[PDB]
Amino acid sequence: KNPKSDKFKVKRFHHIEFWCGDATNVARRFSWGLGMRFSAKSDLSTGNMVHASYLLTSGDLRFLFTAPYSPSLSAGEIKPTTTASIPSFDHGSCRSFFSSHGLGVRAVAIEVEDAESAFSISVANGAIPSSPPIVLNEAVTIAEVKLYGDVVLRYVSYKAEFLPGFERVEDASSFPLDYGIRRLDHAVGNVPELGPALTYVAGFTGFHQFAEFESGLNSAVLASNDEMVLLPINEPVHGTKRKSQIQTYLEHNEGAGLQHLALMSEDIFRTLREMRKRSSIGGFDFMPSPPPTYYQNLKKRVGDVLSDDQIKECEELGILVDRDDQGTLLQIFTKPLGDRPTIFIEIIQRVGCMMYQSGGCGGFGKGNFSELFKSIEEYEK
Amino acid sequence: KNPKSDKFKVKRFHHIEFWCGDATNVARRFSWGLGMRFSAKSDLSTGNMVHASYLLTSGDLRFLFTAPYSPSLSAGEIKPTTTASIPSFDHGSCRSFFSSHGLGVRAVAIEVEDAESAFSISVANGAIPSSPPIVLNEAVTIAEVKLYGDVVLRYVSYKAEFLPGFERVEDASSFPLDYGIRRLDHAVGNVPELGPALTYVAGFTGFHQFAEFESGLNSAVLASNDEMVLLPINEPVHGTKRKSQIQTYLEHNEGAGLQHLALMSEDIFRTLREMRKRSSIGGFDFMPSPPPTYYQNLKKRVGDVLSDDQIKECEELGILVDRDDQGTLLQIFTKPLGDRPTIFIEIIQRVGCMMYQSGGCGGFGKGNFSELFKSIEEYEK
Ligand SMILES: Cc1c(C(=O)C2=C(O)CCCC2=O)ccc(S(C)(=O)=O)c1-n1c(=O)cc(C(F)(F)F)n(C)c1=O
Ligand SMILES: Cc1c(C(=O)C2=C(O)CCCC2=O)ccc(S(C)(=O)=O)c1-n1c(=O)cc(C(F)(F)F)n(C)c1=O
Ligand SMILES: [Co+2]
Ligand SMILES: [Co+2]
Repeated sequence: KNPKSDKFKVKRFHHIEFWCGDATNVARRFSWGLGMRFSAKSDLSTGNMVHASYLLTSGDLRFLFTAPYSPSLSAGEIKPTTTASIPSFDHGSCRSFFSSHGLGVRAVAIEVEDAESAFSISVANGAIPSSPPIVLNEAVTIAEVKLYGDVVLRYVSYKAEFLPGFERVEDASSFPLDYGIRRLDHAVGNVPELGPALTYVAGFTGFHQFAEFESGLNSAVLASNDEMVLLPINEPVHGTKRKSQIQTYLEHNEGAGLQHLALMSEDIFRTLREMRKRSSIGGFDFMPSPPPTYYQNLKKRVGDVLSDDQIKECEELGILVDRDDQGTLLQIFTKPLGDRPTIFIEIIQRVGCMMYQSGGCGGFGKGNFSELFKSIEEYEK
Repeated sequence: KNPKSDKFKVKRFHHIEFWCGDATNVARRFSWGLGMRFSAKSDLSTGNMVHASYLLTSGDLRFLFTAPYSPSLSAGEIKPTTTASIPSFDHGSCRSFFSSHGLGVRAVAIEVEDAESAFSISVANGAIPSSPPIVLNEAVTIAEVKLYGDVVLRYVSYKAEFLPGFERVEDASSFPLDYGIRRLDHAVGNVPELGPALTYVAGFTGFHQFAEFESGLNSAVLASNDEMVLLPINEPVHGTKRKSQIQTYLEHNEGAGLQHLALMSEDIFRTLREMRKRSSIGGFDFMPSPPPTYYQNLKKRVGDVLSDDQIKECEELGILVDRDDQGTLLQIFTKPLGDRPTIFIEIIQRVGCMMYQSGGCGGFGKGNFSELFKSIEEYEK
């Protein structure tokens, strides 16, 4: 059931912003590892004396990497005279965030019809304000409210090119990498207590619970009206035999924060071939693959959706498969993106639910918890 | 003239340590950009609850990348019970360094016969102590004194495998990249005042001035007995028409620090081909190349050392050439390694001074200041 209860008009995920200590090195690493092109910049070369921000794109997916300069470069500025292109940026907040959490997502940004309205309605319905609406060059409005931990939900609305004050990157510096990633499918937070987190976020957005179908977690998914903005949230389950990886996250992250970003691929086999080629030469590593019993068990579960060749291709690449009542999900997870065992990436492709494809087709892979356990014990044999 | 006045026995450059906010992303970027292999690690997976440290190697060149974990992981530890593999590490120092300077070199490490003696003799001769000698697993001794800014000169001595507590990296995670870089040739600092800096460092090391032969700088080079440890230092020249890039460094770095690392290649043409292939796909960018007048002028200056083909190959790759009275230098400079216009890398190869090759053969390229200016005005035409 979908009550379509959004309290303001939400369009799509717009961008994800990482707060970094050095934006250049993270952006270059991510660009090569994920096949994303350098598309825009805001930094000293564009007159920004406050922060260095670099935008990577692949299809509609936008990853922004931002780090603070020395405050001394902008010590004469005030907010009315700022050279920052993102007016919510604050040196102290950014240094505090990165010293507390390490490299991670500061902003989950969604595009909306009217960011000022979304902010006002959100705060009127319990959202904790983080940065009030500001109109950039009379063209774009940005506003921010707290989501969980030190992660903000950022509203962006356009009157009619990323943000004013960003410059498009020269084609010499803009190599057209592309491994098939096309958009952000969902963004997942880890919190100590799931109940209060859902009440808060659903309270100020009107997002509804997306219907699903001991591994250390309880989770629920909040969704916009057309279920294209998807925000799952996890809490740890305590007292298990294997310590909850949600609790490990909370400890190493110094509390709640973004756990993983799921990136839709138009061809997950190509994406994984290209990413795995680069794992040991600057790119991303993947979690250890399931045993062959897992793929031997896939025929009985998805043999009507994937051929034997397509299943064997999943086994080569370590891809996981799950299914709901409406569609099928192919997914795989990276190892953590940085030093701490906190944030990681999921690559996904969804098959089914054609009307365009409806959001969340095939679910989020919760069935893969038990089937992985089954396969390991099976392969033990 | 070389008085061989070292106050203690110095061997070779041992490693360079970068202090990072996220060591993983910087190390992976550097590995791909420079062709260095992942060779050792000290991190959560090796029992280090304090800092993540990753070692890259190419030939004898060793780059170490270190970042702090949350202090909470090690809040129960004291120095007697520390799990840090580098006992000089301090969370607060590292966060302060990176927030002040951005990504940059914390330690210039040289191998010595006896790090405890080197420390004692250094401090007895004016060195400001930074970390006293500590013996690691009865096998290696490390000590640190201040060099300039927040950069330390690190002494390492071995009784008889990087450092105790580091583990060699699995070959799966250890791709054998190699673009030809083989060792650190010299490490260069920028200071506000050259005179006091040389007096200080030469005072506690016994290093001697290496003999040389308005562009915004004055420089001098300190050298060990066999002139294999080479430490140039620059100060700005004020009041010029073009603002000194040394002064820009000092402003963006928040004071003195390491300006560039010169990395010797056994085949600079191969190194530059391989590095330039990767500039726009995660590696390093190079400074804009000199005009063809520069290479048209190279025949008259080094036509007896390089063939026309070898000169044309320099023009393809943007390589600079200089010469002293004993040898010839091929060199090229990267753009800054990170967000700030501070640290960069030089790639060099030296030809001549065969006896082995003596240190500093061909100098440091100070002749390329005027010859570049000449070439630009010539090419203006
Ligand atoms: C994150 C995840 C999802 C997933 O996407 C998801 C949602 O999007 C919303 C619903 C809740 C949820 O879990 C699906 C399956 C698995 S799992 C175990 O079957 O592979 C995992 N999953 C883990 O739960 C833990 C780890 C660990 F390493 F951190 F422990 N990893 C690497 C995982 O991939
Ligand atoms: C650093 C350097 C050296 C060099 O290695 C060196 C020593 O090792 C010790 C002696 C003093 C010294 O200078 C040689 C030639 C040149 S230069 C202008 O001729 O190309 C440059 N040099 C600059 O001085 C300034 C910049 C700038 F971008 F920051 F301005 N760059 C990119 C440079 O490369
Ligand atoms: Co997911
Ligand atoms: Co040099």
